[PDB]
Amino acid sequence: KYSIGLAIGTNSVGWAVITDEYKVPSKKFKVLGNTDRHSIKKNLIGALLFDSGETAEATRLKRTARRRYTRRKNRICYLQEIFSNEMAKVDDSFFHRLEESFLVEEDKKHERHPIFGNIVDEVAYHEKYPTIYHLRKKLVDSTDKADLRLIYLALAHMIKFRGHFLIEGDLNPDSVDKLFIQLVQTYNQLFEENPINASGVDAKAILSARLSKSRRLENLIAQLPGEKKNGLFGNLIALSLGLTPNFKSNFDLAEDAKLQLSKDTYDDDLDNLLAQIGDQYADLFLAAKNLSDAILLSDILRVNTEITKAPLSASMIKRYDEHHQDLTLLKALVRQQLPEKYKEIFFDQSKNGYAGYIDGGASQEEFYKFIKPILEKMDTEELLVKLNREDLLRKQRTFDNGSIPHQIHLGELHAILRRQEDFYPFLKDNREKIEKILTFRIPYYVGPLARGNSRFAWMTRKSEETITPWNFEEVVDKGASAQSFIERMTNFDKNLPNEKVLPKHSLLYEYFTVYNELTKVKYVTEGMRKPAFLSGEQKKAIVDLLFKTNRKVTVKQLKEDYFKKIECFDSVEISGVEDRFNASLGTYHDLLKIIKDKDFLDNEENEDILEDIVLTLTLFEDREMIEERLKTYAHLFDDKVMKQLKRRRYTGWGRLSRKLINGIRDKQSGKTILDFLKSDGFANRNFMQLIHDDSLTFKEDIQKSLHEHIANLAGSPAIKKGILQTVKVVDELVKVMGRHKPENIVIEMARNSRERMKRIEEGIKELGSQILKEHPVENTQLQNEKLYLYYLQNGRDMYVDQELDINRLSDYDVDAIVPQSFLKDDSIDNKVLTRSDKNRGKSDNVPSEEVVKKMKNYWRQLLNAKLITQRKFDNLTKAERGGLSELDKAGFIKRQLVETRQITKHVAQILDSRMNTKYDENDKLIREVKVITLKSKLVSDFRKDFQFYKVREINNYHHAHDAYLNAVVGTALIKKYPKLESEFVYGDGKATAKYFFYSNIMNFFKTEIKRPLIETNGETGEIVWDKGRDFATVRKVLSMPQVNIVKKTEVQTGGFSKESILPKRNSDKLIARKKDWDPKKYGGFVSPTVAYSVLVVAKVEKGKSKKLKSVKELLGITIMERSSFEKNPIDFLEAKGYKEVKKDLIIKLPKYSLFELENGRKRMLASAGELQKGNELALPSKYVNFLYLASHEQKQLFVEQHKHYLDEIIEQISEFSKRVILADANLDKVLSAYNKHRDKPIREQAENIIHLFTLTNLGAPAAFKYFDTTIDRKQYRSTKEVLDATLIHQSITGLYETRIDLSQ
RNA sequence: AUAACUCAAUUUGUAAAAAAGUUUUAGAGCUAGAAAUAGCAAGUUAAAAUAAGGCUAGUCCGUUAUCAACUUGAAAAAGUG
DNA sequence: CAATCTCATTTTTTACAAATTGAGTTAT
DNA sequence: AAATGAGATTG
Ligand SMILES: [K+]
Ligand SMILES: [K+]
Ligand SMILES: [K+]
Ligand SMILES: [K+]
Ligand SMILES: [K+]
Ligand SMILES: [K+]
Ligand SMILES: [K+]
Ligand SMILES: [K+]
Ligand SMILES: [K+]
Ligand SMILES: [K+]
Ligand SMILES: [K+]
Ligand SMILES: [K+]
Ligand SMILES: [K+]
Ligand SMILES: [Mg+2]
Ligand SMILES: [Mg+2]
Repeated sequence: KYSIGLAIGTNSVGWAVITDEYKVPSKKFKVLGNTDRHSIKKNLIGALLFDSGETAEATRLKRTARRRYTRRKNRICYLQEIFSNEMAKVDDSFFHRLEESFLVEEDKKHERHPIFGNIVDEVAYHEKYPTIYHLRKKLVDSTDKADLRLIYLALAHMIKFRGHFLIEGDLNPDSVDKLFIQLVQTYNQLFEENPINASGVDAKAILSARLSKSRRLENLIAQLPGEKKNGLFGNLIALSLGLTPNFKSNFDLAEDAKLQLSKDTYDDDLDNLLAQIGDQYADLFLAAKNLSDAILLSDILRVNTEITKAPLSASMIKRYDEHHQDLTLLKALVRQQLPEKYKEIFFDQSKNGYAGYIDGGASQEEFYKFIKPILEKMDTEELLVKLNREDLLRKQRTFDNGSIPHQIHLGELHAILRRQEDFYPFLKDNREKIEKILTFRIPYYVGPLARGNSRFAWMTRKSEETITPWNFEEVVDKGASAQSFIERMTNFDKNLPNEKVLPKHSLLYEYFTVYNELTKVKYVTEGMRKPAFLSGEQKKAIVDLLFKTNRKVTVKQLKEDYFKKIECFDSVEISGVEDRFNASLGTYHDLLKIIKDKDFLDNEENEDILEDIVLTLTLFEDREMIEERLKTYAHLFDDKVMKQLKRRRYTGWGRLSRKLINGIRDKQSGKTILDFLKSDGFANRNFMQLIHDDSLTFKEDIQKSLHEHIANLAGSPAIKKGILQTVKVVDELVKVMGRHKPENIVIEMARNSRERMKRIEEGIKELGSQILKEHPVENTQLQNEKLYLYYLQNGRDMYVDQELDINRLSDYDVDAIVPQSFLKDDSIDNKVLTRSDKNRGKSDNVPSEEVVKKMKNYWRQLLNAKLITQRKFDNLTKAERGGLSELDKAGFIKRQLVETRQITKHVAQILDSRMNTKYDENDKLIREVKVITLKSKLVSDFRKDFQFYKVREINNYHHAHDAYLNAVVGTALIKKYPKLESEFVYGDGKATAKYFFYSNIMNFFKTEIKRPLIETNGETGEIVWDKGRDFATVRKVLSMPQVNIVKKTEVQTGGFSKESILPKRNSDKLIARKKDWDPKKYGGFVSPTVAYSVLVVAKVEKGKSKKLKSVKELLGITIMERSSFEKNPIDFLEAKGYKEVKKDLIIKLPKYSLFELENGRKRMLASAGELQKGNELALPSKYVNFLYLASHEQKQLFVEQHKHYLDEIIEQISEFSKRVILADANLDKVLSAYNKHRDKPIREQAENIIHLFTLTNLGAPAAFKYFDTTIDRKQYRSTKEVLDATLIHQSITGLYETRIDLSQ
């Protein structure tokens, strides 16, 4: 009888029901409720609208930040608990004054001065220590016994803000000249014939200067005569500067040697480069690393370490002193030269002067930006110098302090404890505890320290003690926890679901991969009559000789080093591999480098051991735990080898277990899978073959909720929301249809700036390019496609090997690498900037061989810098493979209309498995319902071909129309070409033919291209399509004025309110930040979020007399009030002032609750206090199509013939608005503007008319520009009128309703 | 369509950390002058909170997902035109 | 009242698993 | 990232 169309989207699911002849039925549905209507007629087309499903990310960031706060608090509490007994003797209330510091004097138990509890001592303190860093320095340097409260405050300050953990081990700050002299000296021992002269260069001043790395490099090698920044020494300095140099051209290497000191891979990149150039060069590179460390410290410390043990605190004190001197000076200067402007600068808090800087909301950047012109227009020079150094007037608590390692704060903490433990015994006894408070960190592989109540926690306990930083190693089981961390995410082997998958870098796994590949190699020589498999002997030979010697095995090496040497073939042809083997024994060679014993690796009796070792290296990344894991193998290798094995670390897991590979045996053979891969006789059988082979027993040994299911698919939670919604829609429609299932179901599914600036900064830096200095950019500017490409191509044409001009981009071209006709790709992977696309070569193909020849090296540079990806590069270069084959072309064309996306396949599988539940007499599935999946293009092209057009901004009907067209087209296709079921339906020379076929597949809808009016299916002679009437039905359907558009009603969740903390002020609006913090005193939160609104019919007290007055009103229940409201709603409402609440008239009203007022006017609930537009403007099709054609030959003369349609459209919009919108000022502005601009071209007026439909669009009001006239939105900020209106509760389809007239 | 492998890009989910920001309070303002109001001196730091909070009391949990109405369920979801 | 204008926490690092897409080798 | 609910001031 019927089929179902579905259009799945992130914010929408369109749906339609169609009959044999592609009509959409209309049915009468019962209405419920207290109203006049008992029924309504509904068309079976419609669409469901919903807010986007959100990722878990924000929730995650919040949760983890929460944990950070409570653990930081616990740190302080540990400290205070160590100080408690001895502080009670010094100061009874000290810690109490601290914890009540936030309270106003009125609420304080103790005196208002936190530290010493009296004004004179407090003032004295601040006068002696204007910043906490003064106290830090003096407490690190001094020998004097110190007041215990100041000791506490300094330790607490270092523990509360402890700096980061990104550097392992400890630092003992270093005092760059000596390390530079060092670099020069080892370099000079390595090159005896050309020395470099230390010369009396100042290495400290030049390398620690505030400039960029490249400029310090250039300055440094300026002082070096005849040395070039690209020479070896220059590259070593650059390396030490954190940069990424390339040492290949120093050493005559054909392979890029590039060392970035940050990347974890360094020691291995050094290991291989060193491996080529000799190991007499290791001294040099370690030297460069030392100089890197000291140069990195020189950013923060900025002070000679001879004066103090507290270089950080000392450099903060330095910031303070120069702030003071420069401020005295600046004030003087403004007095003299610009006294008028003194006020604004040092007083007005709103101006971003020094007053806005200290007392206001102006940042360092905004302050600098404000006074730049005030400095350079005076006579001041050095203050500007400090401003470009960003050193000018610096606070000590700053955005850039995130560089500070915790090791320096630890240095100061340890110094203080050593100083004052002499005077205070408990500091000696507890010194280590305290250091460990600062030092200890929960390992990421442990996770939350939980007892049973955390859904997020995997960690296991070695003992039941409460965990502390001091007992952590003893109480927490770290090996088990670290193991669960990975194993709870890792795949089991699907063939042996109870078996863990092997490490990707496991030796056995790599033998399996190499042999699996090798087994299908075939060879022919002159004599032999056919290509033959390798035998077991030949494979073992190739493995021992090539795979166990060379890290990668090329086809050339297979030919020369095996077939020539061993088998004496001067020529051979290899059929199973291309240019080199994909599989390799990498771990074999890694271990060979480390353990230096090949007999050990080749000996079967060590297999287990080696497996275990690699498992450890894979399963743990913590070097201490790795060591403890390898102790048992301590005896087997020299302590140095254990030192190197320690550092070897791998990541990743395979697809297969060890039992599957080498464990199971075939009953007849007794051979494992790998035994067969090694020797199978004549047949050389694949893993796939072994697994599916009925003569072998491997196969039989192997053969041994909707919402969760959807949540488990891989895909954006956004699209998943629409997937679940789509299933619920189908359920409801099947119910609507009498519990009869559809004949078909046709589903179609819809398809920064900081990341960009990052890509370009890194790629450019790699490339060594100046284009950033020469042409500075800002993140937002990179939203421009042409400019982003410009910076990714390094200012160069991508095809022509010439420079491009930044001012000239408007004259340049963005070209598609593989043409858009074949591949619809809008991304930067398929796009390129060139001055003219004509220089790509032929239009029909990949860029020409000429262009590949000329540009391939440059594209290689870009690839290495990662300014282009691999995919881009391989597509760009494909012409040297023959470019696009005709078969490739046909592939693209059919991929345009046939849906390959895995997520959509999952949708079809869900629907197919819910619809088809029965099996036939052979125990095979009965498909009563065919699930068809189409790509958007089909309905798009159809729409364009037959002039059923689409303008999204008129209303939401187009989602539902799209679903209808999906059902019509999708049913027509399979009706016409039933064989294409295999492509389009879920479940189980010639290239040119395929190309023409899938390119023309849709022509059976057309009369002439010449085809008959009536199309049929040749085999059954059934009528699929009749050009005379069927199209007419399509038009009638699109025209239908009543389409069910349902905005899903949803309880709002998430944040309680906006996060900002406003200053104290008298408003009942401010929300307390803590139970007892009265916002009138303390400030608080504004703008809570309504979870849902409740209808209340009750009485409220009135006036001094408290006369009870009956009310009906709408009360927003905030997310924060929700649980309290639901626990006991009556007590909650009574605490709000409502009395004699009528409990059964309470109506829950989530966001977007729908109401109908007079004249069919509708409203949706935005909140308790605001409304959204609830009506759709159904614009007759003739106007939709006219608008489409006008805003974009015969169609032009239609437009010019129908120009009066503009006035008619304005009259539709205005009629609609006067009945429904009820914004009079804005409507008059619209009419005024439209009547202004009618001298404009008809295209322009069409486009901007299309702008006008946001006035009439459903949902939240929004602003729109007509031409240059902006129309500000009109919000509906009263809900009063709803309380007497008719509320409409709707089904998911909107076909079932219950309507409540609210009078009560 | 599936499986293993190579290379790469993307997405989702989790954990452990850092720097700021804000908010109240504390950093004795000074002279005039009744009064506001002037004149000048000043400023860089800290404590504490950072979803209200919860019981399960953990160095845990608290912003994702899921939700018409009615009858039924504690929930999923079931039953209703 | 409504018309108008304004506001909205930000950023950084480390470690890890899984799909998925898409260019390739081999198989069911 | 906007966009959209609502805070703040003005007509
Ligand atoms: K008091
Ligand atoms: K030089
Ligand atoms: K401020
Ligand atoms: K500021
Ligand atoms: K601050
Ligand atoms: K290959
Ligand atoms: K590892
Ligand atoms: K040993
Ligand atoms: K939600
Ligand atoms: K939301
Ligand atoms: K990630
Ligand atoms: K609903
Ligand atoms: K908002
Ligand atoms: Mg808290
Ligand atoms: Mg602060």
